[PDB]
Amino acid sequence: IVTLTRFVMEEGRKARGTGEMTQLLNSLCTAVKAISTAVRKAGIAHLYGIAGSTNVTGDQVKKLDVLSNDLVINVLKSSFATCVLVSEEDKNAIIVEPEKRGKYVVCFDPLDGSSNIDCLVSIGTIFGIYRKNSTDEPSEKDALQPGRNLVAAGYALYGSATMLVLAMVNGVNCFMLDPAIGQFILVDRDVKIKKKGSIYSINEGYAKEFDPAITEYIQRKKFPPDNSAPYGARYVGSMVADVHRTLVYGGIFMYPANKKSPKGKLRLLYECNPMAYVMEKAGGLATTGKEAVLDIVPTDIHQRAPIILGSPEDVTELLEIYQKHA
Amino acid sequence: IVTLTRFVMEEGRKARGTGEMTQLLNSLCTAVKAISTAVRKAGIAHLYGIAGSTNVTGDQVKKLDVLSNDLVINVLKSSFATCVLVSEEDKNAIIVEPEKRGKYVVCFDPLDGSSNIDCLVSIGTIFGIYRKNSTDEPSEKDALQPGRNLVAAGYALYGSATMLVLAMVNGVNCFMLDPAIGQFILVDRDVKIKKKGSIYSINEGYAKEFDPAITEYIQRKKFPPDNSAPYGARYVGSMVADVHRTLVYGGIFMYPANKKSPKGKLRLLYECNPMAYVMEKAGGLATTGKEAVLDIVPTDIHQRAPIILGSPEDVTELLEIYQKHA
Amino acid sequence: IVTLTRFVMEEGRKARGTGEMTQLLNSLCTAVKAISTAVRKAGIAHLYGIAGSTNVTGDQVKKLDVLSNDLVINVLKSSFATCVLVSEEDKNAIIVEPEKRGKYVVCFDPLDGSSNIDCLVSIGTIFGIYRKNSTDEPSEKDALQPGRNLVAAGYALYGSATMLVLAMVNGVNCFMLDPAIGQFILVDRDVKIKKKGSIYSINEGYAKEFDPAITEYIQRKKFPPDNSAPYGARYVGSMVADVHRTLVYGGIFMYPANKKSPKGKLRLLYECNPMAYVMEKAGGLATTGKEAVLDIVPTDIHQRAPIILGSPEDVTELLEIYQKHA
Amino acid sequence: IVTLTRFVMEEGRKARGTGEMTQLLNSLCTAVKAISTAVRKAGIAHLYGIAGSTNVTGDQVKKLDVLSNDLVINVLKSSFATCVLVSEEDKNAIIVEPEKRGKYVVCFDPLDGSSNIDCLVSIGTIFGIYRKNSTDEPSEKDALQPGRNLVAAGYALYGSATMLVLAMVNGVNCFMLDPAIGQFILVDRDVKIKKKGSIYSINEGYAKEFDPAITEYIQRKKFPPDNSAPYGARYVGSMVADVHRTLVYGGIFMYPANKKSPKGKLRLLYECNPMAYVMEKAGGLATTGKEAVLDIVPTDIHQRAPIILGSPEDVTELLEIYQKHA
Ligand SMILES: O=P(O)(O)OC[C@H]1O[C@](O)(CO)[C@@H](O)[C@@H]1O
Ligand SMILES: O=P(O)(O)OC[C@H]1O[C@](O)(CO)[C@@H](O)[C@@H]1O
Ligand SMILES: O=P(O)(O)OC[C@H]1O[C@](O)(CO)[C@@H](O)[C@@H]1O
Ligand SMILES: O=P(O)(O)OC[C@H]1O[C@](O)(CO)[C@@H](O)[C@@H]1O
Ligand SMILES: [Zn+2]
Ligand SMILES: [Zn+2]
Ligand SMILES: [Zn+2]
Ligand SMILES: [Zn+2]
Ligand SMILES: [Zn+2]
Ligand SMILES: [Zn+2]
Ligand SMILES: [Zn+2]
Ligand SMILES: [Zn+2]
Repeated sequence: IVTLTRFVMEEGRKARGTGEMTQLLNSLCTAVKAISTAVRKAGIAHLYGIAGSTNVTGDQVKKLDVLSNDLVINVLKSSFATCVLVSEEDKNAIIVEPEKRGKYVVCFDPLDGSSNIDCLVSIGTIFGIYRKNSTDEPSEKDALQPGRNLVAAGYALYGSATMLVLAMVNGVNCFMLDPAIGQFILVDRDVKIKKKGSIYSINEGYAKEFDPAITEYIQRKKFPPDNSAPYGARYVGSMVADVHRTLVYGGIFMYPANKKSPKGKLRLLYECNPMAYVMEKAGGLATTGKEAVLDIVPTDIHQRAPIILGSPEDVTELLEIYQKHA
Repeated sequence: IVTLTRFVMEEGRKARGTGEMTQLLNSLCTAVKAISTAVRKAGIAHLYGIAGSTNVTGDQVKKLDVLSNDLVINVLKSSFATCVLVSEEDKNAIIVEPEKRGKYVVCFDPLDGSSNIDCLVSIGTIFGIYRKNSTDEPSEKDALQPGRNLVAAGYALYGSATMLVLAMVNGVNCFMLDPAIGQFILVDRDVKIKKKGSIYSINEGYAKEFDPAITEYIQRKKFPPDNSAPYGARYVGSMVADVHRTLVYGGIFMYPANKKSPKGKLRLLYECNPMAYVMEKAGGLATTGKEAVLDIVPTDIHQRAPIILGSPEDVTELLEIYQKHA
Repeated sequence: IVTLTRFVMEEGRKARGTGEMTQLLNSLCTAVKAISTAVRKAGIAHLYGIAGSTNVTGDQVKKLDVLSNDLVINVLKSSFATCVLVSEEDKNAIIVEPEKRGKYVVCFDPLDGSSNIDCLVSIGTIFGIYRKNSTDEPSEKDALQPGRNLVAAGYALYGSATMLVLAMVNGVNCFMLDPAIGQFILVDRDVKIKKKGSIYSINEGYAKEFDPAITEYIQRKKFPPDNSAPYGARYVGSMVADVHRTLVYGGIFMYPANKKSPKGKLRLLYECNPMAYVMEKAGGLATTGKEAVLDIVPTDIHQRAPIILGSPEDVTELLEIYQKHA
Repeated sequence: IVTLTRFVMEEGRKARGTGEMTQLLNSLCTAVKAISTAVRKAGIAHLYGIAGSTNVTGDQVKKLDVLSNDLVINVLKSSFATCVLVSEEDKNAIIVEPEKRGKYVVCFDPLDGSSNIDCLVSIGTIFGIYRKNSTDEPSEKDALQPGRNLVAAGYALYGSATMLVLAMVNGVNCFMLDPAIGQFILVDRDVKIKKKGSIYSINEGYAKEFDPAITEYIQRKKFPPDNSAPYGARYVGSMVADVHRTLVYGGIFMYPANKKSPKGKLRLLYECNPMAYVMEKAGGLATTGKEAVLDIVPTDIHQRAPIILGSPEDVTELLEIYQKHA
């Protein structure tokens, strides 16, 4: 019934927009349609393997990884709606050549879950969008706002299906890519997380590194003091994959700070913030254990943050723990 | 270059076959092409949710689950190459009406990873093929052979891509579904597992239930006595998804017997055996901790078995443990 | 490189639009993507045959015919950019419910070449767009403008490929539907017809009915007085199919008035006008033999007109004839 | 329900075959799936234009033209079922390297309707299959049998849909390519032509060249002596396109010998014969005006023949004429 496109134009309808969210969100979707198409044949298309570079916070790039990044860069650029761009894959913020400038700052991870791709696990793209608040001719700093300054954010999941999750001030709506007519059709609106979940999602290979709170927490899920059944475990390795399952089934997802990394592994700008925004607009929470992610004022574009997101009841149970040990 | 179809005809070429493996494997592939197509649009196609029944060893069925089962049943039937069929989803072995009979017994899980489908995690189909050894007019018992009596087995993965993994006496070759021309094109031959892995794959939500061996083992991966780095964890929830990653990256996958279930959860006939066969033909191992899976003589079609499969070095490390506690 | 969508937004960029051409043209394209998808499987989709009705100027409807009509009606409606709609398939002009009204009047033949569909010949969709010029609350009459009052017009060809031909004041640009990513990509801009052609395109089954001018003309192509080689003949039966070939190869297309029908067979509003507009914006001509089609002021929405369009040199040769006999 | 593949295996079922028709017909279909995929995006895929060569009886080649030819050559080769191949596009018969030899001689036009492709008119592939009758180690001459020596023949139509028409001793069955699952599904069996048609299909641009019979005939369709309505005309320019329409709607198709070319334009081996075979197995006729096409014993592989095929009532009306003038 309702295409993605219709939905934004209608929303913008009564928000009395000028509509350059619309071009922008429309310029994104095609990329999403392009990334995904390639991914589904990434094997015959000889894309699995590596290009040859280390990402800014130290990851090994793959041909795909560049492909989608360029593409997204290009379509945002030509959308006429963005002035500053931040990407997984570039040292430095991209500024947009004035003829094409717009009021928008789009942070993004073009293809997250790098590990997963050879083993054909689900992969996704992540974005977050802010309004420039500045008189100042546009600069890198226009990206350094807290997550609470988002006007729109979500992600694409190239799983068993392709899906576009979008969060906007009004709430969360999922669309699913129809491969046949290549159009994003709306499958769930306006989504909400369970108050409490049955699943826990973390890499326990760092058991030796976790702090006492995470350690106590994880053990509470395996040995419930109430004697209820213990949460199931699930950890795919693709953040977008897990977030999503957390989102639809409820429960928790944790990429906590370990001993090794003061602030966790996941990038604040284009990974942690978007997912938190969604989570909060779905009615869940997103904490580091100490602060709301959404409130952190970034200083480095490429900066990391520990992240705990999920059904609030669960996210609180932990916070409570962290507080107990504070 | 080489279609799936070419590959089997060529293999059968020098094996001096009559060729009804070929029809049979060809009658499978289309189903695989049909299951997958549907899965990628399972949302617009209103397939997510439930039909209304409990599978034989107690699972909740979904519309999809039936769809693919019928389809596979139908295409095997019409292949002219099979006499007895065993399915996840039927109490009783299917016998084939004589005009359509063949020398083949095909066990199979039409769509495994039931949980995953709503959250768009990877899903797959699993099969194993035996030759009837019997004068006797065909019966259910023709399925009760050990796994070592397999002539062919593998699985389909509807992940970020669609992939057909096939194991035959000669070894393991992966094909990848080209969505465009709808043909299974060959991506890896003839595959082999690492002697040793870096990843561990189990549901630790049953920590309280595991036996001491699994318990000691899991802890060895988190706290290496050698002081090496601890294995990463990964558990998607779809056996085919994990097996595959284990297969391509190496490491271990465990669905061990717990306190609750004497023999684990995974069905011997159409889940455990195929994956073991592949694993062994890839050069890995597949144990219960006490016996080779391949050697177990089944008595109940629908029977379960604990299963530990993977890079041999890892699979042995555990066996050694289990032996220590024997 | 350039999507259809980009192209219109850019054009509208410097035309200083409000942009509701854009939604409108974007709301069209999806239909085009939807009509076409269905057509390519119209056989397995059991769409070939008939629904059960006679179109306003006396044609037999087919399930498809309705399908695409509804769809186009729906997407234009929801575009927010149109007040009055005229369709092959409705007695009466459609007015749009005010909340959804726009400044646009779109005439259209949802699926032309009805005959062709069972035999899998090329089929197409045709449209023309006018601006309402009226204070008056919108009515049927808003459609009765001459063709010269068009702001945009073109057609879709579901041939061996799918193609979107668009004519706008600035000229003619062809896009081709990429089945893979389902996006209209630009293949030719900004198109032009040969001054003179080598092909003639008419139904000679009405030889007995044609007027002396057409009769003399057709014979001149078969027996050139200059002793040059005689034009090749080509007549597919789908106007959009022939127009297009005329457009790319050059030459002439004729659906002249016969003895039987004072004014030919082809509908002025949503067949003759669009094709003339394109033809003129491609630099060709479009005559009845007596008047420019573009200048005819219509009185009946569903009214017909004889039409002769093509490379001008050829279109003139005829006019000259018609004049000689005037 | 029934895939193409099922259908041949079943037919071969009771014909007590060894089954290498089956591989062969299966090795064809994929090509058909490959040719077609490319054609639908021949524009974005930059395939429209020319490679640079003149075909054996004097046609200008295009990149596509080679592409599909190679492909078909390759898949037939690897089918293991063919010893001698004849193609539009090669001076000389192809012999097959013994390891891959089969009992089959396949004549074929890889992509017919060359003209049409830029204007996106329908295009097709044409084939005919004979059994080698020779002790003699295989040579070019194995192709020089009359059309009556065909075991199987038909064509592919990349029209608005993709369609596989197949004629076998038993009759005519049409399958239609499902783009989605990329499988040839059966749409009509076992087809038959009208005893009499309402349409005539010829290039009247050669009016000046036609013989008196064709001339009188064409005029009879425009001026019926019975005073019935005159046949409609239709001529697309792609033989496969017209044949097909003739096949489904009935009527006549003519590529008669003209003054200029003693024997017409269409190649006997891989154009005229297949279409005649189909026509006769559909219950229609296929004449030169003097002889059955099927009975002509060829001497040159690349040789042409005039061809008149269609509903028999119509095809006879003409013969009668030709006889009257004999
Ligand atoms: O394997 P690890 O250490 O758990 O990290 C994987 C994480 O990294 C990412 O691939 C991005 O770095 C996430 O999608 C995923 O959660
Ligand atoms: O959630 P659990 O208890 O780990 O079980 C999930 C397992 O069950 C299956 O869905 C089949 O039962 C496997 O694919 C998967 O490994
Ligand atoms: O078969 P006829 O009489 O030439 O009419 C066919 C014409 O009618 C249409 O199908 C629309 O009526 C045109 O596309 C086509 O040119
Ligand atoms: O344009 P002409 O001279 O009628 O020839 C076109 C004929 O040639 C072919 O393209 C093959 O030569 C046929 O498909 C078609 O009927
Ligand atoms: Zn990334
Ligand atoms: Zn990432
Ligand atoms: Zn199952
Ligand atoms: Zn299962
Ligand atoms: Zn119409
Ligand atoms: Zn029409
Ligand atoms: Zn050809
Ligand atoms: Zn040809």
